[PDB]
Amino acid sequence: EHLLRPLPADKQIETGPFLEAVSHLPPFFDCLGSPVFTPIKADISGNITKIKAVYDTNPTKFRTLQNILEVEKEMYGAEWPKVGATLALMWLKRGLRFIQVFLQSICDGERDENHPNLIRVNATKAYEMALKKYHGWIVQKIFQAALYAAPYKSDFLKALSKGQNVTEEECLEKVRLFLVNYTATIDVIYEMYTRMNAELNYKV
Ligand SMILES: CCCCCCCCCC(=O)O
Ligand SMILES: [Cl-]
Repeated sequence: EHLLRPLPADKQIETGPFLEAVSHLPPFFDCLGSPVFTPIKADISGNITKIKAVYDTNPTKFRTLQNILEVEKEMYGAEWPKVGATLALMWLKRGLRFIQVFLQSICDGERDENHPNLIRVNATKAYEMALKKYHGWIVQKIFQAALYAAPYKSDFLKALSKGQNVTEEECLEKVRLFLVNYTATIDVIYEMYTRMNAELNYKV
């Protein structure tokens, strides 16, 4: 189904299942009609790959996301957290949060009444909340190009319903369900980065 696992009480997110779940997200970018999204997809997919690579060297040692941060802090010393899977996940979480905010905004019925069949307001909001603070104007220009090329809302919701024979209402209900464990998970990852002093503010 690709619903994320429920958050456990102890909030320790298992790495493997996490990676398996988020790996289903990049394919949704393909359904969009442009190479102009390939930068945002590639980034998320690239960071997933980096984390999986570290995890696969020792799944036991890296069983949870917290384990990754703990182990790599120990391993890399003062270079940490600008290293390894910690750094990849630092960026991944921002792309995941973008998706979260974008989907939640759409589900919540946020829109520009002048352009109700566009998703520019939702993408902008998501971009400003998740990614913009971490991008210089070169990269922001790359992201605007994807904004202006965003699909129509109706076409976007069609792309998500490629399951199928589903109204836009029903589609949105499925998205709201996905958002529950997804949001919780991303929030927990953010909370972890802050707690572990793993968050960096440098721009790319
Ligand atoms: C019900 C699961 C829906 C998952 C949708 C992921 C959408 C990616 C967002 C985007 O392409 O800009
Ligand atoms: Cl419109």
